[PDB]
Amino acid sequence: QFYGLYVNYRHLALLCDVMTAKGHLMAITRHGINRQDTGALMRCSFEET
DNA sequence: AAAAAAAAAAAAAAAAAAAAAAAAAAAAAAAAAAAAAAA
Repeated sequence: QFYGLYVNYRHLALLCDVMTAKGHLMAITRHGINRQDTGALMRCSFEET
C-alpha cells in the first residue's frame, strides 16, 4: 500500500500460512525450504543440489 | 673400410558483497565430593 498496489487477500494469506505452518519461522531461503520434509528432487531443484 | 663421439630432429610431459549456520575458546556461576576444625 506504500506504492498503491493492490493484491488480493487470499494470495497473501496463503504465503503467511505457508511460513507459519511448521510452528516456527520457515523463511524462503535455502535454510527454510531445504529444511522441510519434502522430497529430495524437489529440494535439489531449488538450491544446493 | 669399420667403429666411436657430438650435434640436431622426434616424442612424451607437466605447468565481490551479504547473510546465516556451525565450530571454538575464554569465562563463569553452580553443584557435588573431599579435607579440616571443633565440640
